[PDB]
Amino acid sequence: ASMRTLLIRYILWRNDGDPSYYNDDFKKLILFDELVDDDDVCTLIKNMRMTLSDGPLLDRLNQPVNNVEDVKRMIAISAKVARDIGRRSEIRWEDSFTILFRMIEKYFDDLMTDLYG
Amino acid sequence: GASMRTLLIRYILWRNDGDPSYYNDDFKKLILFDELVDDDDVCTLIKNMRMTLSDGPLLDRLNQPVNNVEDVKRMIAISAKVARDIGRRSEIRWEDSFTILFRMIEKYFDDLMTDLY
Repeated sequence: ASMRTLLIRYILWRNDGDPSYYNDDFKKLILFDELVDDDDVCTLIKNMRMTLSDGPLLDRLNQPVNNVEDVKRMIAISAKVARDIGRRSEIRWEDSFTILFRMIEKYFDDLMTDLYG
Repeated sequence: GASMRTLLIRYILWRNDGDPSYYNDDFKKLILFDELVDDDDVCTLIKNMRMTLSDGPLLDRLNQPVNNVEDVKRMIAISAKVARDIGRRSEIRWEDSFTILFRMIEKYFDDLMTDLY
């Protein structure tokens, strides 16, 4: 419930890069970036620009999640796509969050352990 | 336009948890909308959410029609007051409330940026 709020704030901050909205709470989440190849991101961005939509990101977030590693990768690709699509992108972020949390809510306990245990 | 979506999410989340490390002066003009909302309409909504153990009544309030910028400011203000008064412990899927809020008020984002700036 802290996780829901934190991940929303984190993905919105990666989107706009406004440093008045930075928070040290994000530092441990930035470390998930190593799980994600920047060519998978570059391809997603190209597909979102070709479809003029979050469509391809929603498809990536609907891919199944089996463990905390898949969760960290799903948060990281959300974050990298949020940064690289640019602050002007009129994305319904609530639609991405709805799917992200449907897939990773089960693992919120396992994720708080990995971060703060 | 993308700015309004981000700002209103950050504002409603901040009213919910009251964490002062997430305060931003950008919220100051949104706090002014509070005068449009009677604290007895809020008290009734909170009571109905606690009696039903659900966001049900908030989702119903956000589904009431929006005809002008005034209705938008009132809808943002009641979201915000409910977020503060329901408490940080409340297991609310905030994305579900944002989905409805933005279905109703996205049309008026341009009129709302004018009013604010």
